[PDB]
Amino acid sequence: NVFQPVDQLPEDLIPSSIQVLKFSGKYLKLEQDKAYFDWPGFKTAIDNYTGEDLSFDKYDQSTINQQSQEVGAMVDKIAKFLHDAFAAVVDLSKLAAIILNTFTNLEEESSSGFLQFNTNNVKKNSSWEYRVLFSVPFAPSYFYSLVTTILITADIEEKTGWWGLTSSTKKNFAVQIDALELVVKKGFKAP
Repeated sequence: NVFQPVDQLPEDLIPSSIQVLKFSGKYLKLEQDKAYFDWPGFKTAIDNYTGEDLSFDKYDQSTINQQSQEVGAMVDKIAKFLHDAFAAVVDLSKLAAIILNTFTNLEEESSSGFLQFNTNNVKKNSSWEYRVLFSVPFAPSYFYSLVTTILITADIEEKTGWWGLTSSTKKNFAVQIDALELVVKKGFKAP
């Protein structure tokens, strides 16, 4: 999948959540053998959505300049931003665990369709975009879907330099967080 699905939904809503994943996947842009989420395109599609089973709640973003810090500290900042803004959808502890485990297990998850690695030859650094979609219960025919992307950049030159990171590993890390909250109704189908 283009986004890693993370959800606590009853069976009757799973089909609709799958449609939300399908919907989001149409905005993945592949160029130069690299796949990145197309936020402008997706936001416009939501703005111009003439349906009746999908509603736009809010969209939050944060760009944090490079700071020398431990992986764990960085994950906590990401979790704080999302938890502060979407407390009804995310549990602080669990969210932090999910992000931390992803970035400390990149070697195994590298080939996943929801992660994209890249290097900047000039600056000699590198980055990973992590795409995750959280869905939780809102009638019980509604649920929240939080379309999320986390781009972490670090002063690591090669892809292999990301293997075996631990919560204590310190690097000059920068982060870009994007999260769009949707209210979806059972029966929703990707346009």
